[PDB]
Amino acid sequence: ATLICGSIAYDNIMTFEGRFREHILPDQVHLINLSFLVPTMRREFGGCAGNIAYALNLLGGDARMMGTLGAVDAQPYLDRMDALGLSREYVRVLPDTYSAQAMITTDLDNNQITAFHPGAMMQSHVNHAGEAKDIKLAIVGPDGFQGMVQHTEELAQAGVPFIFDPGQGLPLFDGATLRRSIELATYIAVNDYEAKLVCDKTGWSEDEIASRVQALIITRGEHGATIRHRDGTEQIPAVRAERVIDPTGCGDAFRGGLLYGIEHGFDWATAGRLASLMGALKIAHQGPQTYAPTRAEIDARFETAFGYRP
Amino acid sequence: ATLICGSIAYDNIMTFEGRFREHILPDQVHLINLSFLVPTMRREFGGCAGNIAYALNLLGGDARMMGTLGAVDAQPYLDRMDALGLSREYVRVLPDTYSAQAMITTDLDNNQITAFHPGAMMQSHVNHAGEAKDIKLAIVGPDGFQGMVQHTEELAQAGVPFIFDPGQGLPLFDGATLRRSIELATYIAVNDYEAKLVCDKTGWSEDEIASRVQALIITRGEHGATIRHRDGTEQIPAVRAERVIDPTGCGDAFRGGLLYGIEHGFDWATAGRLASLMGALKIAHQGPQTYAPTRAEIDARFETAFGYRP
Ligand SMILES: Nc1ncnc2c1ncn2[C@@H]1O[C@H](COP(=O)(O)O)[C@@H](O)[C@H]1O
Ligand SMILES: Nc1ncnc2c1ncn2[C@@H]1O[C@H](COP(=O)(O)O)[C@@H](O)[C@H]1O
Ligand SMILES: Nc1ncnc2c1ncn2[C@@H]1O[C@H](COP(=O)(O)O)[C@@H](O)[C@H]1O
Ligand SMILES: Nc1ncnc2c1ncn2[C@@H]1O[C@H](COP(=O)(O)O)[C@@H](O)[C@H]1O
Ligand SMILES: [Mg+2]
Ligand SMILES: [Mg+2]
Ligand SMILES: [Mg+2]
Repeated sequence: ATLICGSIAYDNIMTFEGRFREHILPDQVHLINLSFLVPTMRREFGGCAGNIAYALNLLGGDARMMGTLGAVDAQPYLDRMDALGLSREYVRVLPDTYSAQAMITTDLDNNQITAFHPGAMMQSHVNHAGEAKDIKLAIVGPDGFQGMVQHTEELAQAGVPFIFDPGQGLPLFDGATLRRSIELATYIAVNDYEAKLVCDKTGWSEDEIASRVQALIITRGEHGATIRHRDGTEQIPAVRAERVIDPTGCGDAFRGGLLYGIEHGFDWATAGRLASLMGALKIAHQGPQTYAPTRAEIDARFETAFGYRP
Repeated sequence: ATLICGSIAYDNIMTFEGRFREHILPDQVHLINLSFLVPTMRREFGGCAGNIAYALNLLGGDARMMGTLGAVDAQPYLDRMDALGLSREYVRVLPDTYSAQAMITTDLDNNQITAFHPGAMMQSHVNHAGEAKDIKLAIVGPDGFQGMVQHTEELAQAGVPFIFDPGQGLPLFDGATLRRSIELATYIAVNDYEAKLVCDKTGWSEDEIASRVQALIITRGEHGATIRHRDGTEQIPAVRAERVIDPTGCGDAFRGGLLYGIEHGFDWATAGRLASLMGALKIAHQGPQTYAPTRAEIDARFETAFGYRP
């Protein structure tokens, strides 16, 4: 039983089939102008807690989402949760407010620029992580600020180890509130851009961050991930992608892997290789939760890549 | 009379209250992550022909829109065209189709990253600029590719001087078709990022392009603009904006200025100055056509900025 704290949201995703990096011109006053053709809209199921629970559930883990929806557009997400066998124990639905929505425009480098309507996520703190029953592991992901803070406080007071993924909630934090949460965290899992943002805001070095947690994990897209102890660092490979369609959700799939790895007491290598696999399988499909491998399929792909079953 | 060829669209603009240039980290695998709070939506009147005609009309010029709207949602745009006094004679409405709609993610530097669902714009070639009566000046702006090429061809054979502003539709062109259109154009106006993209694609230098046209106009956001014209070069100052809310549509406001000036026989310095003023006026509001200065105020602001009346 793994408590999954984070946004539950509707995503509207616009993926440039290319890399923003190729189209930056520093020398101009206009740094980048792009206009790319896209077909009909399709609203996706997303949010950080949503994505992480999905990935964990794909692996055959027990995933308890803790987060907030709004009653006006809740049902299609609640029904999906029901159809998938995801518990709504800590999924709170608030009468007469809208659920979070993310307008995400991105490229194949996962440079997500999101216009975010927090909606019901502004109330995330109505859930109390401490109250959760028989939790073995948790993750605290991007969410309402008061929610993120509270979740870290209650889980550390409960001695429930958690991964802390501030991700897209970093702007809500300051030096003092980011340091506090990182002090309460068992693991920190960020992408390399977020690590630098964290380094800046905390005024801490990576060395100083790694000293305070059990593991510092930094994902770097197609270049894999780093799993840092204070006594060692595993270099995690990227599983070469069948094809690259949409990286939106890759962070969250990877954390699906991590959470499974940790709760089963995998070695750090195997934990990260499994996380990295989830990352590679997602990127081949449009949206955070459009991939749907079977666990036998995940298992087969893992043994092909690495020569053993997880 | 002035023919304005280009898109008619509804704009959904997500302006970062900031500048992307400040959040880029090149030394990282992920160049930029952002996730910024937005108010709820507001479907704006937009599209390049829609924007240009609007600006010209505010100036009391005669603006004939040539574009294609979708019958499913064309009425609101058409009714407002009515309200504003904009002729609908070449605004062709395609039965059972959607109007073009843009999702524009931007910043205060006008770094537009746009996902564009063209719909009825894909049919823009149904309009034949050769058939437009009593036109003495034209502009061919971003539109469906067949439509853009056609206008360029048909205007040149009709002997209508025109500004070619290919802007967002550059990816549709190749070296040959772009060199063809510049050859047919009397004037070119683009932003500075576009100017370098045109150079790259045509293989022509900026000196070589200016040789083939009566004027090459290069806009530079807050830096103003340049007008290269055979027998001289003007460096148009920016009119310091009241406030900088949304630059989306600034290019198109500017082109309205230019088109009014050319038709009314201003010199390049004065026409570029009214161009600069129209963009300064627009930037003080959200969206491309929100701004509604009277001719009196345009007259007042011009003199305040420049010390005379054109
Ligand atoms: N400011 C935010 N707070 C919470 N969640 C967000 C925010 N911005 C985007 N998201 C969610 O972030 C998810 C993508 O994260 P990732 O899995 O790291 O690619 C999407 O499913 C969005 O719903
Ligand atoms: N282009 C890619 N190819 C293979 N795996 C990827 C790619 N992008 C992301 N991933 C996987 O997903 C993880 C998270 O991606 P990111 O959030 O973009 O750092 C990475 O560390 C990889 O394991
Ligand atoms: N690919 C495209 N084709 C035609 N028009 C576009 C495209 N992308 C954006 N636009 C329009 O361009 C306008 C903004 O251009 P600008 O006036 O140069 O800032 C908006 O009103 C959009 O509707
Ligand atoms: N921040 C700004 N302040 C004042 N004027 C501006 C600003 N941005 C754009 N303009 C005007 O609008 C024109 C077109 O802008 P752009 O399409 O960004 O090159 C510029 O040449 C300026 O004259
Ligand atoms: Mg992430
Ligand atoms: Mg010529
Ligand atoms: Mg433009």
